[PDB]
Amino acid sequence: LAKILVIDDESTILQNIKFLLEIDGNEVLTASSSTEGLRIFTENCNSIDVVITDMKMPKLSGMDILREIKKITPHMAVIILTGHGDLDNAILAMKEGAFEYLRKPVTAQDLSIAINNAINRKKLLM
Repeated sequence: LAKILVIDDESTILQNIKFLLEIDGNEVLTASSSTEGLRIFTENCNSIDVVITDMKMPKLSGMDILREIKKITPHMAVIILTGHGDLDNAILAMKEGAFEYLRKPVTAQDLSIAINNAINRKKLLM
């Protein structure tokens, strides 16, 4: 099954998203901090298929997280969940190599579609 890494500093949100993604048929790894996220990613950069992160995180933002992932795995699909005031950065992220950004509130359908498209892209690159 696809393996997804989800990064959010809000435990309950992280839990809700994990639940939804498991129901959607994904294996899910979670990180409650940007450093933990990049750590887990580095240790599994060859088995992770998609990374989902909130645009805003303490210390390192989704932008910083995105940039670091791209340096390690240039073709890794990174999806950013965006809220108020993140629009400008979201657009920049797309120019920075992000796969897609989803404006909150994000629906289960939005996420499942984006993940499916990310997996298809990975397969095209094999």
